[PDB]
Amino acid sequence: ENKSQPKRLHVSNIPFRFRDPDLRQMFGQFGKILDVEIIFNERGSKGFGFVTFENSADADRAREKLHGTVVEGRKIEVNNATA
Repeated sequence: ENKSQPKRLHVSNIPFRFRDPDLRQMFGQFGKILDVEIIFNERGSKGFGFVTFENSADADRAREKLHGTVVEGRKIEVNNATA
């Protein structure tokens, strides 16, 4: 792949309390973020979201470091997003 291109990660099993700044803080360490999205329904957070990096190399590092990491009692999963 072309590592300069942006890349969206799917981040799941995140604490229900998380909001935008919480993901931004956790993933921001790895590089510039273009977008952050947490998904909700009428019962509140669904406990997953998307983080989009300006480049794929940064995204790949974030995924390698954060996938499977336990945060506030939850093993989070970080995967490349799909349709």
